[PDB]
Order: sequence, then structure tokens, then C-alpha cells
Amino acid sequence: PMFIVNTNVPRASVPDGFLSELTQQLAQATGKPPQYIAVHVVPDQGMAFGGSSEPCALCSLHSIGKIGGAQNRSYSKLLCGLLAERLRISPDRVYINYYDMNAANVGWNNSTFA
Amino acid sequence: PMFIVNTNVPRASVPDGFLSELTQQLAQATGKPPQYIAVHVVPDQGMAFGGSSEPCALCSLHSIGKIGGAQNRSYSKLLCGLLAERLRISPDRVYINYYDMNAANVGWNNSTFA
Amino acid sequence: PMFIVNTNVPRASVPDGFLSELTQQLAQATGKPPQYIAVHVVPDQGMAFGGSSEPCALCSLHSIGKIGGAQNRSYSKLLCGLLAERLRISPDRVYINYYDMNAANVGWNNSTFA
Repeated sequence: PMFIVNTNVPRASVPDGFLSELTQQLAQATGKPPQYIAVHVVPDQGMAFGGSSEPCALCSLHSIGKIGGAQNRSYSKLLCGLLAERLRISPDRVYINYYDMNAANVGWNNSTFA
Repeated sequence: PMFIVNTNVPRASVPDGFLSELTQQLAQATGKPPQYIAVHVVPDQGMAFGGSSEPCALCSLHSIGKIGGAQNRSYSKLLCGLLAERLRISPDRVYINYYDMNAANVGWNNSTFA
Repeated sequence: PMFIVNTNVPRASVPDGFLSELTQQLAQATGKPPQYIAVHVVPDQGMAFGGSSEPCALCSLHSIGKIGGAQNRSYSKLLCGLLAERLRISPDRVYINYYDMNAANVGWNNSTFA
């Protein structure tokens, strides 16, 4: 699985530890070994939400399965919680797009997961 | 709706007010309320289009509904128009990927739009 | 087709010519003229793979068709090979998401490809 965060919060406000924290919390939440979890956080971005440049985040979670109605509500609670606590972003200024990827459509190690 | 623009145009050449103009014109085009529109502009990117480093852009528009054949033609004319006028990028060096997101696959405010 | 690479490899470790090499190699791989290929390389990223900040990449390939089981295995071998050779990233530290776009969902030059 892969989780990408894009945010207008400054780099200095992103805690050391945050990438590892997301890795651990996603590994637990998705049920997948942490070895497969990739995380990417992009601060200092030129973005607006609702026409305002108050702290916000645009995120994506891609997984091969483990994506669906209730699972996504649960990931949204977990991930908005982490963003509010660690980056001080209001949950109502966060979007997370969820992508259920086909195994044949994810490349890794010179091949795919199919 | 969420609209992201990645470009090799330098940050000094993105005018004041561009994020606000995009938010407004996206609200005019999709008819969704401005309060829910997110916009993100990433300049100074290492990009080529057709093997050339002349000004170009790669963009994405995600929306829950309001995506389709004639709608996306209308969005493309609006958005290439804004990129040409404001960032001086030729329309034929712009790609925009359109994504019709399932409400259940969009997280916000600790939950989803389901 | 559009190929995007995000990596923690530093800018100075990205060799001259890389965007043209990726344009040429993807044009031959997808059997399309290079005038259609857009490439985007983003170094210096705050990212981890499996909880480690060793060199890694998160990439996307979007195309109108030419996306499938065998085709995606072939693109992964080519692209992991280029990232290992040029950026010194281990193939088992690369994810590539593949997207078969419908023509109606790709904007270009004030309209779509539909």
C-alpha cells in the first residue's frame, strides 16, 4: 500500500518520526507487513481548500484490496486523526482519495503483483 | 472537486490570485459550491512533453460525479484557457486526467462521502 | 502516455539527459510517437518504503490503452531497470501504478481525446 500526503504545512512542522508513524499505523490498519507500506509526505505546497490557504491536505491511499465502504471510513478516522495531531490540520480541510488497485496494475521488482 | 496542476513554469511566473481564480472558475464550471473545491499548483517541475522542455503542464481533476464526455471537453477548454492566459502554456502541451470518484472512496472530516 | 517518478534520490544524483531517455524508452515501449509522451521526475522527496529511507521511488504510468497483464510486466522491467541504472534504486524499492485511461477522460489542447 502507498499513502501520499500533500500539504501547505511547512517542512519544519512535519515531525521527525512521522513517516515511521504512518508506516506502522498503516501496516496495522491494512493488515499488511510494514515491508510493503510506502509513505510520502510533501509539505510547503501552494494549495487552497474552499478558497482558503489555512492548513489543509490532499491525500491518496492505494492498496490492492482492503479498500471499501467501511474500511475507508476507518482509514479516514485514523488518517485524519494523525494529520490533526501531528500536523495540526483540521479534519474538515483534508481530502483522502482511495484507490483499489488491481494486482496486475501495480509494478514492483521488475514485474507486477499479478 | 480537487484540481492539481504540475508545471515547469517558474514560481515567479504564477500570478497572484491564480489559486483563487481556479477555485472560482471550477465552481462556475462544475456548479459545486466553492467551499468544497480544493486546488494545488506545483511550479518549477522537471518535466518534458513530447521530448521538449518548453512550458507544459500535467494536471488532474477529481470529482464525485460531474465527469463525462461533454463535461470534460468543457473543463478542458476552461482550464487550458486559464493555463495559457495566466501561465503562458500552449494548450497542446497540457494533459489533464479526469477521475470520477465514488463517494465511498473519498475521505473527509474523519469519514467518507458515502 | 504520461510517466511520473517521485523519489528521495537528490536532484544532483539525477543524471543529465534522464527526461529524454525516459521519453525515448517509453515511446519505443508503448509503440507511440515521442510527441505524445510526457515525463515528470521529482527528486528530493520525503518518502519511505517499508519504513526505510534508503533510495526508493513511487511512480505512475497513465496511457490510453496499451495497459495490461503482460504489457505492465514489460514496462516494470524496463522502468525498474532505468531507475536501478540511472538513480541507483533497488527494483524491490519501486512501486509503479498503471492506469488505463479512457480517451474521454484525457484532456488535451482545449478538448479531450474522445
